[PDB]
Amino acid sequence: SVSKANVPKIDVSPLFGDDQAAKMRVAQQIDAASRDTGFFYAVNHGINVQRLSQKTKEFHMSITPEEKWDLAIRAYNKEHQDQVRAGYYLSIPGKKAVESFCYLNPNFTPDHPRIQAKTPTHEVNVWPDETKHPGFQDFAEQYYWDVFGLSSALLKGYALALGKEENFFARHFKPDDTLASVVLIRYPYLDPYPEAAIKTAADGTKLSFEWHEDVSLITVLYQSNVQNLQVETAAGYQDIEADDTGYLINCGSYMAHLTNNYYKAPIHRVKWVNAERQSLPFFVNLGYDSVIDPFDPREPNGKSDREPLSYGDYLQNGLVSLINKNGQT
Ligand SMILES: CS[C@H](O)[C@@H](OC(=O)[C@H](C[SH]=O)NC(=O)CCC[C@H](N)C(=O)O)C(=O)O
Ligand SMILES: [Fe+2]
Repeated sequence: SVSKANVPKIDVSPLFGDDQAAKMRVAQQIDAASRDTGFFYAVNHGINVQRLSQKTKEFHMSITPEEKWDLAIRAYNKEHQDQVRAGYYLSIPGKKAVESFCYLNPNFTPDHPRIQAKTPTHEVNVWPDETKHPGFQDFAEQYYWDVFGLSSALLKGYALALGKEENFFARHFKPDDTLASVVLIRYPYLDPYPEAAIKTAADGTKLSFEWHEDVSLITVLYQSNVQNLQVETAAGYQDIEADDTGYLINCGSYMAHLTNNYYKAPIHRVKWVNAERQSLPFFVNLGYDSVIDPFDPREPNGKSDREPLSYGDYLQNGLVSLINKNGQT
């Protein structure tokens, strides 16, 4: 068998308030989890995840092939050269099971200075027709802001955990400019399940998505109640229990860079499961020009031999690299 990873449940509600000592006690738990397997569940987060899941299902099960082409990113539709990030990521029956819809900051409108400048990694979201998907765009944009709020609270906990003031990350995480994304991923039930859409790990485990570190500062993930994630530890890959009431939190490789690997970006992978399920990550990305000077909380003077990296540079290069490593999703 495979052993269960230690993934503690942390009540993050104090991070929304003004009880400083309580917030430090949360920060301690985040530091412990970040130093151990790298994962925890955030509980008492305030978001209505059941409704998220229901609205997302209604979308995934009603969108049609026609709409998917019309919304498709460039990798699927050459007419959409501006859609590198945002839009529909199609399945390929018989070959590729997963499909998804990605959207960015709702404030990236046509008049946004970064959109006007055509700055990489900034795009205007694309949406289905309102009459075919009533309420969906409004729901989804509101979700963005709900999960942005949660992520800002979590960032105050990570900051305190690392010995910094609580706005150390959050001051770079701002509504007008964040590069954060929501991805609404559908993993289908298929009978028969084509083997070409199943990858095999070196240990024999059947996978839907291969080992990786996340391209994020942190990742704030809702998933259905179907076990599938595994984390590499010193003792090997361990299963992450599902919990469709909490958000699964981990660091991405920007956090690893900024902390000199004190908070590692944990390596993880997605087991193949023949189950209709959802995976709804929010990738907590900063602004394009955000730079945090790297540091090391294990060294007395806090100094690091890493060089500063702008978030936009990080992001543009990370997203390409992960496509090259593990394939276009
Ligand atoms: C449990 S790994 C993850 O949440 C999810 O996989 C992803 O979303 C992958 C790796 S991080 O998980 N991420 C990407 O493919 C990056 C999408 C980025 C997006 N297209 C953007 O432009 O921001 C899954 O397959 O269940
Ligand atoms: Fe991931």
